[PDB]
Amino acid sequence: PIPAETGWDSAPGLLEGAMTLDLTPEQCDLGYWLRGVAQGTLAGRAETGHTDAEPTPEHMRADGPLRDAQVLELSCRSVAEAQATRVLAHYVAQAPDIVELEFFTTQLVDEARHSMVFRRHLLAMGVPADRLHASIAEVSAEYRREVLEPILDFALTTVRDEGDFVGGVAVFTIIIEGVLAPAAELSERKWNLLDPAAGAIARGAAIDEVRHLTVGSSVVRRHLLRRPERKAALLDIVRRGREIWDGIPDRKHVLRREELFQAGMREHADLLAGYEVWPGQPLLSTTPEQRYAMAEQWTDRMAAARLVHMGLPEAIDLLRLTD
Ligand SMILES: [Fe+3]
Ligand SMILES: [Fe+3]
Repeated sequence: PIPAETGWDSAPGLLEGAMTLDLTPEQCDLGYWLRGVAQGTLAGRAETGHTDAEPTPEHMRADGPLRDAQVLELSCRSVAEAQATRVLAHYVAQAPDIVELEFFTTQLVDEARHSMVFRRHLLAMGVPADRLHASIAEVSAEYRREVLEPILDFALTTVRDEGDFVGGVAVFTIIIEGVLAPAAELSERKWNLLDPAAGAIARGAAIDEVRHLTVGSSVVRRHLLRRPERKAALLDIVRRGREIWDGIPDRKHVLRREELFQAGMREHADLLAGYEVWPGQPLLSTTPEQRYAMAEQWTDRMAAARLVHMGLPEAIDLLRLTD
């Protein structure tokens, strides 16, 4: 009996699961993760995230804008997930008790796995093994400096330097993953047909992320119930997260890879045809600006549900993106 929310076929989508499920760290202990994720979600997918029935097509190995789009995105994601692993190590170190120790251990290994399958897809796309880590660093350097390091510094300052465990979980789950998971859902929808291996990689990570998002919400929710006087402190953390994001040139980087993806779609439009990136919307008929704005809309929709569940509805207006 593998749980329904971890099953490769039975698991909800990312936004769907994060907005509807209630998972607690108590429920998602290490035994749950070993049986349900390592032996469940990842059965037959341990080394690369995907099976042989889900190829890296030759058009993803051939030089061109579609490959350039995936190389840019997965170089950035692989670095982001590796740095997140290092930051999450402090959440394990300072976990208040065994229940959080176990859950954030599982999330730490999840993020390290995400980093691994993203970098291994770069190899499957013909990045030379002896150039892998240096090309990853070259391609992602501007993104790491301008986007990744500011938000992970915020999490690190909050958990390590200030010793605020639930404050740091609020940072990681509201300001980081809450903000970035909708682009991950969009990534899976964009790539499912053009790069089946990458679609399947994204799918497994999204199932993990349902758990990360719902459990992080539970941690914040339970803290706020036990210590209602801490609401003000949580809201100021959220306010500072918004200010940090406002100084980050996120749109510039997203549109860079969406313009590459757009030129790549042009070369494989026969394959896409009527494929819909979301209901009633063929992927071919979207622009970079339109996919960016839809990811922001998804961010707002998920944030309204999650912040309500956490008891921080006052944070919704602070974080609203669609203006
Ligand atoms: Fe991840
Ligand atoms: Fe995650």
